[PDB]
Amino acid sequence: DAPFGTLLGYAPGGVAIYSSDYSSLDPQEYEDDAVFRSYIDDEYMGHKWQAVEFARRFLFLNYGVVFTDVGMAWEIFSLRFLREVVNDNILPLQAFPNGSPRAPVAGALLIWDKGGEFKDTGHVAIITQLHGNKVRIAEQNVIHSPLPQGQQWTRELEMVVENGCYTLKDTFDDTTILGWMIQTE
Ligand SMILES: NCCCCNCCCNC(=O)CNC(=O)[C@H](CS)NC(=O)CCC(N)C(=O)O
Repeated sequence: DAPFGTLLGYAPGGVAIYSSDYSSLDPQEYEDDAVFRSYIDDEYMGHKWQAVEFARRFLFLNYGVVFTDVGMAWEIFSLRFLREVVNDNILPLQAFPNGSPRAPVAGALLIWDKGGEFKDTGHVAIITQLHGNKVRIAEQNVIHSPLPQGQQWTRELEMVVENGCYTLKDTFDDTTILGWMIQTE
């Protein structure tokens, strides 16, 4: 909806979300040129303006941590540590599959496996708010249109809480949510 790089709004903590609609520019030039590389004070955030770039920038700006570089977003679910940028300390990161008895929390990484709408890249978003039966998430490269005034999330997902288990339902019908990740030993 909005041209590539357009500010669409902000996620909690004042983290910018940009349109990543690269349907008007050279694809090869898109993956090779350094102008598509996002940084914050020499710290590499990711590729403009993919889902991984946003997730890493959000953690960096709000928690002072980052997860390692990955080729595909679904690979984040296999990571087991976060790195504290200020001193390079390593912190444990745990993965909780969808339907887990461990409830997600605000600020948690939500990972999608490759499949359906997220073909072979999968996806990653940040869970921003938890409610009775829904969670609000913030993400890049899904919504490319400006967000409503005061709205600091991109999508709302239904959350089913049954028999002590938490299951998130995506807005898409052909996708697969791997689960969420929280900083813990
Ligand atoms: N025409 C159909 C378009 C379908 C678009 N679906 C977008 C789904 C949103 N998910 C993503 O953006 C996840 N993208 C990715 O996983 C891409 C693969 S190039 N990987 C990265 O951005 C990571 C690059 C990296 N090395 C890093 O560490 O930051």
